[PDB]
Amino acid sequence: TVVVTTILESPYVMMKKNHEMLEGNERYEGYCVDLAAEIAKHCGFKYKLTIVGDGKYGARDADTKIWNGMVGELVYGKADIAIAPLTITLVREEVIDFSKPFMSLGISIMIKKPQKSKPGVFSFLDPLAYEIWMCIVFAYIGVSVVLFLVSRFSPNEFGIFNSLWFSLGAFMQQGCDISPRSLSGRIVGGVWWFFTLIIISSYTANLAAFLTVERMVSPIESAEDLSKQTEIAYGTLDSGSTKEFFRRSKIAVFDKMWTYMRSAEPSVFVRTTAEGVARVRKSKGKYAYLLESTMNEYIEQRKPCDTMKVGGNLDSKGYGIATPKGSSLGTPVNLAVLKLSEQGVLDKLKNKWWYDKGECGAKDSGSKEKTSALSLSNVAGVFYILVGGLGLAMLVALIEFCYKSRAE
Amino acid sequence: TVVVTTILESPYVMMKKNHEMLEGNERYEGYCVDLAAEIAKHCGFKYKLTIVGDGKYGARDADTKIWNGMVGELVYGKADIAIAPLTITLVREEVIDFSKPFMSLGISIMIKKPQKSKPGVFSFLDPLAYEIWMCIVFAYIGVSVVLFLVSRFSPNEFGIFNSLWFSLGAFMQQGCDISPRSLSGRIVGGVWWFFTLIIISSYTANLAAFLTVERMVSPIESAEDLSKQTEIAYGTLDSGSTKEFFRRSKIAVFDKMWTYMRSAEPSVFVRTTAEGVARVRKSKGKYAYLLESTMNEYIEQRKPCDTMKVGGNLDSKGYGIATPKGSSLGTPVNLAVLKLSEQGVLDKLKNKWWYDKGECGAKDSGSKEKTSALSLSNVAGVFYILVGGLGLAMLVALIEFCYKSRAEAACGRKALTLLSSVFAVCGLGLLGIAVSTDYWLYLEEGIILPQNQSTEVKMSLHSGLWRVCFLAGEERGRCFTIEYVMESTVNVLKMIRSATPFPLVSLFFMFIGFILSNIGHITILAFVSGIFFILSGLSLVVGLVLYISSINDEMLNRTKDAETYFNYKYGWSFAFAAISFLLTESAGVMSVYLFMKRYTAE
Amino acid sequence: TVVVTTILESPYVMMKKNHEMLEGNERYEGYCVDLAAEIAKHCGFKYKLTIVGDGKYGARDADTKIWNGMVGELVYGKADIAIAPLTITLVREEVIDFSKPFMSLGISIMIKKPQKSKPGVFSFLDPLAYEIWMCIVFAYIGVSVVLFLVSRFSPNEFGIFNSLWFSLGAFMQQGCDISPRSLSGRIVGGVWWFFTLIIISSYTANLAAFLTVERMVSPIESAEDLSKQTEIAYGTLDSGSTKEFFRRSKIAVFDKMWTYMRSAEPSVFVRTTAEGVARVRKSKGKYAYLLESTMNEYIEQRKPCDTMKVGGNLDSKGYGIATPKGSSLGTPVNLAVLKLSEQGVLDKLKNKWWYDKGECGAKDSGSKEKTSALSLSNVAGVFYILVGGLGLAMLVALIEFCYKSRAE
Amino acid sequence: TVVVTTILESPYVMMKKNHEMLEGNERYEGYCVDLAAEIAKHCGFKYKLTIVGDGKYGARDADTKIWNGMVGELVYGKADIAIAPLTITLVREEVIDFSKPFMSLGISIMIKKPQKSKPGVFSFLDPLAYEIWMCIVFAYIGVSVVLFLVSRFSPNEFGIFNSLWFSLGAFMQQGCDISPRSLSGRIVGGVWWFFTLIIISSYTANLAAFLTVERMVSPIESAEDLSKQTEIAYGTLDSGSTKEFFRRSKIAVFDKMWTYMRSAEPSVFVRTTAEGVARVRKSKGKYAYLLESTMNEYIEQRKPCDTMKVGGNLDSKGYGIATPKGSSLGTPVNLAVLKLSEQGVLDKLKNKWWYDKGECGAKDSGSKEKTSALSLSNVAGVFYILVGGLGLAMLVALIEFCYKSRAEAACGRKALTLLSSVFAVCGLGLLGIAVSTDYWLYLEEGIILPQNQSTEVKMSLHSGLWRVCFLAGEERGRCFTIEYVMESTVNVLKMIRSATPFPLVSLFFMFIGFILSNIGHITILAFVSGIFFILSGLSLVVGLVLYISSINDEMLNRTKDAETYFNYKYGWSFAFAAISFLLTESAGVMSVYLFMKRYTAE
Ligand SMILES: N[C@@H](CCC(=O)O)C(=O)O
Ligand SMILES: N[C@@H](CCC(=O)O)C(=O)O
Repeated sequence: TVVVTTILESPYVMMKKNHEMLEGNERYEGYCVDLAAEIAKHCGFKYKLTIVGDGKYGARDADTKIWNGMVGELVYGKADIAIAPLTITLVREEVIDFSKPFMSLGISIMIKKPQKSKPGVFSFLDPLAYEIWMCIVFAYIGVSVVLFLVSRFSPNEFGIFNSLWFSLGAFMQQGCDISPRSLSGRIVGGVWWFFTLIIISSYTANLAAFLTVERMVSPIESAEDLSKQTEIAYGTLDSGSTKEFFRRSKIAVFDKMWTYMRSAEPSVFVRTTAEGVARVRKSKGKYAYLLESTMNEYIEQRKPCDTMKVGGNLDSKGYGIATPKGSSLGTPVNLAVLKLSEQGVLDKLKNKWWYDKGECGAKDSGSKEKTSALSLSNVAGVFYILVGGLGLAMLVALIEFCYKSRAE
Repeated sequence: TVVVTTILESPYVMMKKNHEMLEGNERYEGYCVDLAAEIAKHCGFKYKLTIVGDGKYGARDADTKIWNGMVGELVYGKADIAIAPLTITLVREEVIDFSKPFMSLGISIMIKKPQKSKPGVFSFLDPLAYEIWMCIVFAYIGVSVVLFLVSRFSPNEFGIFNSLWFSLGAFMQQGCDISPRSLSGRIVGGVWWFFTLIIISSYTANLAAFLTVERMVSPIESAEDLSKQTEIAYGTLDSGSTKEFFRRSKIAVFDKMWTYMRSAEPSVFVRTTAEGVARVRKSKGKYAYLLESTMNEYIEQRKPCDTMKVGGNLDSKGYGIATPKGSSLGTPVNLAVLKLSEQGVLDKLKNKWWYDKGECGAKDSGSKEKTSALSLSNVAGVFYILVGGLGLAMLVALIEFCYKSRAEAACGRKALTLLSSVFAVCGLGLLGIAVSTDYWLYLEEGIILPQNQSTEVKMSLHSGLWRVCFLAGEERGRCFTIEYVMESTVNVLKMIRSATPFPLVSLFFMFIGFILSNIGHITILAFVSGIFFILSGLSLVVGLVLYISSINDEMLNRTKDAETYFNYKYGWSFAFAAISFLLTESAGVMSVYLFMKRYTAE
Repeated sequence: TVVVTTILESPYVMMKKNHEMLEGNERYEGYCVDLAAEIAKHCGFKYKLTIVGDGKYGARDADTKIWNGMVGELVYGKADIAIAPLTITLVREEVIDFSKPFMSLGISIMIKKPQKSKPGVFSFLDPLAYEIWMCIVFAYIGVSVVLFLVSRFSPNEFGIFNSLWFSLGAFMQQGCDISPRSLSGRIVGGVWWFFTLIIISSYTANLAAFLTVERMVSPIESAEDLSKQTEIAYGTLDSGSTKEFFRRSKIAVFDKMWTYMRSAEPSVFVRTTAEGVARVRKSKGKYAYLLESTMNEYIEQRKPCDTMKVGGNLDSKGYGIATPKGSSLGTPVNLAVLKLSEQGVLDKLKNKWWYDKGECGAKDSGSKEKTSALSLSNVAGVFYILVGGLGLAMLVALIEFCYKSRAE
Repeated sequence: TVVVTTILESPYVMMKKNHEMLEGNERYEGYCVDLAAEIAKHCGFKYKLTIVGDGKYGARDADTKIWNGMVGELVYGKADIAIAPLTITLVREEVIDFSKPFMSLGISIMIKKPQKSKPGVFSFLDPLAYEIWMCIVFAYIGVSVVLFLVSRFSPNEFGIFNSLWFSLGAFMQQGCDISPRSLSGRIVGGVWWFFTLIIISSYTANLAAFLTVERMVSPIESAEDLSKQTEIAYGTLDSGSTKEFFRRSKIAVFDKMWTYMRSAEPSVFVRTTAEGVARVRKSKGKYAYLLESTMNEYIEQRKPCDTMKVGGNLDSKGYGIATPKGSSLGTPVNLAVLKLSEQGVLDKLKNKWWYDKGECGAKDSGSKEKTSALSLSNVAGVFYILVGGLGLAMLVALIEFCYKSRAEAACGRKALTLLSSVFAVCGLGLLGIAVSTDYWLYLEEGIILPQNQSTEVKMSLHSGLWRVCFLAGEERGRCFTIEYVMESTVNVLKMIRSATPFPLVSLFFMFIGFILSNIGHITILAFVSGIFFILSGLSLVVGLVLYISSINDEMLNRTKDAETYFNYKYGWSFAFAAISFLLTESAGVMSVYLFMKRYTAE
């Protein structure tokens, strides 16, 4: 009777393992398969699912005007009914009819879900801000300055070269041989002692908080951070909606997109959705793939779990049944679309099929971690400051010999 | 002239600075106001603006269901063309006509922006209690006093200035100058070391306890977190489409929302958006609100800058020009909707009203590098104590320079002999005052009232250890002894009785020690009396620790109910005990000053 | 037509506020009210809900044989049908008939849900076991013993009285004036230094773990811990099942119960279920109340939240509709009971009514806490060891003077 | 004779030590075996025992549904009276007859008992990495070497034995003896203090990180926790009533269980209880099991003592004597069920078989005082290093006593002059060996196989910095240079190139320093050559830190997949570099020994 045109994409149309073994009509399973079983039943018709041989979404060719992938089977009459995840757009509706939307979707960003980021060489000073480290320095100066001035007007081992050394080890938790032996002096060392005792305890407590609780970094989100960050390479699928909708960029943010989307190398587009899944997993911070929302949702729910949806829908779009213009069975479908939507067969099977394939959620966030031993990379910059301090130490040893030899 | 109805909504429909000066259609301003002209210019007509008499979009009840809002205005022929931020839904679709959606939108959560709140200028001392910080100082005094008494015995560099200084560096773990070379001095030096070992580690662990719990605070955003959390109230605008959206939903997390917003109390359904704006502002993040993204974006662009969006857009509806079933001119509108979209005149204006209000100054752009590193305001008071310690040391450096020069250019003895004995009098006097009062402490039990409403004290009283005289408990003036009963305060008053003897032990020794100081004026008389001043003060500290910690026992032992607030405080007789403590600790050393002075005379 | 006998107990039969204002038949609401509306509908009959005037579960009187509370209305014929939360037992079934059970329940223990327990005076040494504190002591001894023996055979400020003082401050993180000046000596101080540096860091890390993560204590559970602990006072309701089922104690654990249950003071029983709710909330560790399971479940789900179910069912029991022996409508109910159970109206309304009244669960466990400042009670015993060390210090000062004065 | 069928189940039906010697009904033993006699004595009959040919209780399929198990045995008249732990349910009720339940029971969870597992004898050093502990020692050496070179210059108590000792106490924060009184000595003393300040605090915070996460581990027990957690697999006995219970359930947490156990792979449904006992024992708590309480209690009373019950009983069924529809003698059974319950003969036996097996020794009674305080086995190795440090110090105390006495009763110089120069040879030799090899490290990438199955190494290789010679990567013997490519290991090999110059800087200085040591044998020749030994060793440590940390970079940079296991290791040329490091650091000081010796000669 009727000819079904569609394409195999998860979770819509999915081949199982044993399609060579047993076919029946169960070569393909999914939400879109059973929704086609609903819409054929409510119309009464019986289907022949024929996925297109070229295997593309498709559009009419630029300057050649030939409908490519599923639009070729739908316009040129070799297929009639189309239960397919295809975008309703203007030039889509211009040549052939569509039904009501399956669901409310839009363009979503797919990034790699990051692992533990690499700390820098100076990541040891992470619990304290630059201002606090700087305020310690001027405090370290001013205390020994005061101790120099306190020891000036009272009868003397406390030179300006000496009082630096006392206040340093007091900050470094080390005891010193010479102690103040004056009331005004011992006030200054005491408040300096009570200073550092807070600070060392403060640095220890914040550092445990970084180790125990971990916060995850999302460098790019909400599509404005995409517009500023131009080290990420955007990706979409061509021969379809995301190509032309950004080719029809009119918002100033989308203009900054499409100028950069044309000026990119080499992945201005890709040609397979599963490739754009694989390419982001190989990209690792350099590249991103914009696509349909519920696809990015679903691939996140299939568990390699290294993916993430950020931001939100950049458009409002809907999946409707494509029918040729002046369809034999369009208005039969149009009523039977309303028969699905009136009680939510569109809702209820989508309730089932979206949670069906397993979940990637708060299951692995809770108790799939152990804190590790500290890497050398955590504490590496301490050694470079150490050996760099060792390198500077030998240099002062040489220039000591020069000014000592000028006692001639 | 065609009738155009609108609702007052920013930036769609605005007022005017010439609010009553100005005339006609020009009297208002806004995005759709220009879009009304865009239909008017493209089709070539004049329009007559009106306002909805209700002030709501559309309501439909289990009723004759005549629509309360802009729908029934347009239904009953009162309106001709409706130009509004109106949601295109199926229930509206069957009764009126929409054009193509000229705007894309979603359900959005608006909350109070979690702001940088006030830190403490003394936030560093928060992991310990101020009771403990007071007891540390009291421990710091007496140990130095005991060590001096141990060291400077009758037949050694450990002066009282040294013993203060040695105990300080031992507490600060910064080493020391010298060590005690006598067994009892090594006894007191050891027990001070085990003291300071715990307390420093006690402070460090609780400081990490503040920080780790703070990072384990997770800002709820995903709307499933909002669904599971009854601490945050969430409500919607009534008579809209958001209210209708959660009504007929088949998402299980939406169903619990609509169930919870059904059974809520008080009514979370708010008549106008501006009050739903306001109820978020009043609750300080206790209450949350659900609305469309575009309004939630625009209020974010305004400059109180205290409202932000969390989570993602729940669905994708649209705003469309509304016409009744049978409008002839709504089809050239459907021409004009497509053409101005293809011309981008929509996007010309939908840019225009939105990027214009950068009057918030992009507070989100410069305040989302949030790291859990400390700020200076976390540790500000430590620098204050530092430089405040410096200026005192500068002041001592000045007054040393004067006083040393004047002395170099017997008279001290009989004055300090008079000073030391009168120090015992004020110590004996302040303990005599403190015991007799019924004002050693404070106690207050009441219930709080939730919504911006003053607290109600159920029962209140001042008390001492002997007698209890109520203040607002039945407004009853019974100076009522504890042996006569009168429910958790009853158990408080019984535990006060356990702290009885150590103040009474204290009073006996000082009266002996003071009267033996006068007989010393009439030697060993002065010598042992200083020990009675110290043995009193040891019973003071044990008396204070029993007093304070047993209150802290029954503090937590109160059944914690959220409405039952609590306050307590110590009284002036508590402060009278501490002042009387220091003088006996000081003048007891001054006996050892005078005894070693008089042993030189002997 | 029919006379309904029952009693008002939450969540079964519950008066609202405005029962004086509006009655209709909605004076009483609950699961048991609507289940009575189900069983009257499936039978066809129409009800008159009459809660008994005495207001008791009841039984026949010991040595007097008069049915007391609801058994009086059911046996003596003034009431016919009984949709009531009443236990099916032998002597219950002996005189009048019952239906199939509403649900599978049993005897459950109701304890107070404890708050933060009071720490002891010696709770500061909680992160380290008694063995570890003891092993430090013998380590503290043996190191100074070795240092005494090391300093013996090598040329001497290290007496046995001295080497205790060095190794102590090294354990107490304090620097000492005299250091070892021999290779075999400096090995011992070095490994002693590396000893304590682990230990102080170990004590700090465990103490933060006690403060950050809190574990809740359940002193009594699983009904064997009830059988050993005899500081808790058990409570049940008399004139009913829990009285006689423990009066029919045959298990050796229940014998230890019922010997103690008879030998108790004063609450051998109480007479109101809500009193047993209130009495445990006033008991605070001294007393417990055994009762029906789904009651203890429900009162836990009503939120004062200071209650807890521990252990499990100590019996298997069921709620059946009481009917007089040779009932007019028993077999009509018996089929209509099966009409409820065949599709789970018994299940589905119990699904609704049990989650209906609000929840007390993981909602307050997660984020309704802040760690407080340390109390003085946390650190009190440090002061008593301190002042007790101060008390012992003065005593050695006196006995020093005695042996000094014997230089005569 | 009446036919009595049973299933083999402890302690209901047991085998015999006279397994083939013994005859008839006596051939087995058990609880119901005695209860079979209790019916037999009370009614007055003989019985004929049989065993079910299937080995299961009862199965009912979408089928002709003839019951596979003890039901269809009793259905088809093969059995007369069934005495078994059989569940009384409605589906069984309509087809056969039950008496009153003689036992009360519930669904129970049996898991592997979470046991006291093995701690580490070196568990203390776990918050840091052994890479770091090696680098701390290497830092501890060279800083002492640098400080000595700084101190003992050409024109002071800081000997090399002191500089080792001063650096130790500074690292242990236990104070020091004296301080450097020269600016470059204060420079090196300061930077060592800032070194040890971080590392100690770094160790303490990560030690708390192990402990807090361990307490945040919550043992899942409530069966809702089990329902949400896919890490623990949970399955039931098939052809029973537990399988039928979750099938027709209207509790939403039960529905997810039955859904999850539907869609599971492999089959969690287990034919016999003893294999369901065993699959828990094999998985080591990865797999869980659902059964009745009474069996779960009895296996707990047995003595492997590794099985415990968590949570509560989900329902309340009963065990009842099963008779077909139409059994005449099942009604005197219903007499005998009531009478022996009223006589407590049931409770006589139901006590008897249960309290008898106290052969576990009540392990639950003495092992549930679990507190998060440390054990000795947590910190055992620290006592080992302590006493192991003592016995070495005792050994030095002996060999000091001999060597000092013999010396007291020029010859040292020319020997140590020979020792010092040959120390440079072995240092130059071991660096010459280490660079040329392709064995500096180890690398291995493979996938693991889940169920007790050996790991599969996908690709493996040994390598150096210059060349890479594979081992099991295609089993290919290419000593393949890194400039020729060949996916994460590719990025490993590129980062190895960044660590190139500092070993090459190292080799140049030692060859200069050694050949200048020989020309010193042919002064300042020996003096500056020691600095070239030290400046080499500084480039060693920077060379090692670049080498180690960049591996740790690409260690974590591997995409963590649960099947992809990983191992890496360093090679002997890595250990050859460390041995060559110490000799040049030692003999460089020995140049300063010999120079100050020869400056005395000069
Ligand atoms: N645009 C919405 C506003 C009210 C709502 O969000 O429910 C409407 O007209 O229905
Ligand atoms: N007593 C149970 C054992 C099997 C099960 O627990 O499902 C029965 O016979 O059905």
